[PDB]
Amino acid sequence: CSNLSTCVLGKLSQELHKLQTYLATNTGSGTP
Repeated sequence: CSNLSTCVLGKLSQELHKLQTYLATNTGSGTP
């Protein structure tokens, strides 16, 4: 990672990806 800010932005991207995965999983299998 280039700096502390981009390292945090990378981690936040992975946290955002986790919530997106949760939404997709819950709609595709977690509820139906």
